Amino acid sequence: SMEQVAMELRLTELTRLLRSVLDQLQDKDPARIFAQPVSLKEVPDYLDHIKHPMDFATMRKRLEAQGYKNLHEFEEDFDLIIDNCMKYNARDTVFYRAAVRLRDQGGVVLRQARREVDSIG
Repeated sequence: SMEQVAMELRLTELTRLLRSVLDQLQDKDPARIFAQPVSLKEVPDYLDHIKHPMDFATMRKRLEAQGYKNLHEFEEDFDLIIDNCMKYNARDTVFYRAAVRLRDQGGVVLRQARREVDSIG
């Protein structure tokens, strides 16, 4: 139908906007601490601690399959990256501190993204 196409064009444009959001959040991680999945070869007990692992490469795969229906779903995944790290790693670690800085800096990007998503519809 024409409606399914219109719906598909909206999803494509959301994907375009979320790709730009993702790039901007990932620049706030210059150490690439959150770029890839935590390695289960190197951290073999990880899944005993963290039930829903997440990372930027995994988000990008979902994004490029148009797997985020709305900004809320995308934010859920970003928040998993931060929150998983802050549980697994102690406060005095470069990993925890990296997550705090990513959360704080990402807040600004996500604030305007929400306005843009509502505004453009």
